[PDB]
Amino acid sequence: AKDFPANPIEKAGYKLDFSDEFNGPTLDREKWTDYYLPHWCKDPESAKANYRFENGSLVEYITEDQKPWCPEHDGTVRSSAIMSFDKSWIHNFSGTTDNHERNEWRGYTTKYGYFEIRAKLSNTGGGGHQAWWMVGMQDDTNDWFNSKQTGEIDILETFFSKKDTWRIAAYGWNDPNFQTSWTISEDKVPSGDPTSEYHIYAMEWTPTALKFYYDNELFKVIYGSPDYEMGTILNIYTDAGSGAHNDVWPKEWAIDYMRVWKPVDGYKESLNNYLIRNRQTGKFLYIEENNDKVSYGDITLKNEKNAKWSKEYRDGYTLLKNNETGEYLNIENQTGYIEHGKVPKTWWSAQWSEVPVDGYTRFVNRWKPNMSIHTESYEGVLQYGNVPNTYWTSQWQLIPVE
Ligand SMILES: [Ca+2]
Repeated sequence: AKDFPANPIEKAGYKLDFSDEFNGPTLDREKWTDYYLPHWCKDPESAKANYRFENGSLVEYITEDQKPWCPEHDGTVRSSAIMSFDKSWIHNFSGTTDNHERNEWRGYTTKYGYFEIRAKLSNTGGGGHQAWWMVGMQDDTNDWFNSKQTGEIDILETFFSKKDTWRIAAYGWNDPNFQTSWTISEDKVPSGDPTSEYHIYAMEWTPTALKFYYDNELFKVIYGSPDYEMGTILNIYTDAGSGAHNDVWPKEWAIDYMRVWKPVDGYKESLNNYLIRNRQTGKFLYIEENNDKVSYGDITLKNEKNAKWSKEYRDGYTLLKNNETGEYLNIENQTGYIEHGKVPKTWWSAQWSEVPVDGYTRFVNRWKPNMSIHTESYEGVLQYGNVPNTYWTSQWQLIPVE
């Protein structure tokens, strides 16, 4: 009774583009191959997955006597994987020149959409992890070293030893235009027990961003996204960077389904304006003439124009711009209050991390990463300070408006 209920197959405003309901008892070979990156391995039979279907789920598993998947490149790492493609040169994590030629096959490769699995994670504990991830298909050159279409998104990479987390990561590899340094988090999930229950994990990948959802609620945002087709890998590991195996076998997890939907009206390629409302007070942010602070209050016809905001992005951080004044919110002079001015976009004091919480948004400064935007003194003006994530005076709603 503690599983999160499966979502419906039909999603309002979307069309289903791909699904595997994983009922078994055989893997659908029109969608998946059961070898892990076999082009890296002189003998690809080592890279074959072990798996079964149980209770409507794919159960990938590693046995105690399973051999390493590709000892000449990855040492004694063990993994059982399926992939939605089979293609030369893909995901050269070792930077080897030793590719083994494959006849290109694409079970499912796509650019953009709403991607979702429902899964119950390994309960073995000890070293190891499971992963749902996507890699660029390198369609530009069909090699590695000259490709710039090599992005990696680890939608789920949760470690067996960290039972209350959801690990999410991304890196562009050879791509100069996506996530050129690793970003990795493993925040605690807001509810539930991922290793004893089914939960829903999803990513919406648009031209603008990657947005990650846990049981249908926003959990993480990465601004910036790959702009080419990507393939999917679902796998489980032990004896890898996530740690040496403990003595509980097999290492296994269960995936109920994978679904991908496409928006009926497509995605925006990039003009949005926002009102910004405080969770605790219900008041809106605006800039008053001849006031060096940022005000909050009820929406009125008098302040409406001054209550509209734009977002801009730099280094993956958010800048907040008042539409009427053209000024950025910043903390350069460290006064305890949010300032507004036409300051350089390169100032870290004007750049903010967006942190989803409980259906709302916190803004955390880049220059001073302990400082969030809040109104905990309720002084009629906007503050920054170190206050807990659970304080509603630090939680904000960005509301799109004309
Ligand atoms: Ca199923």
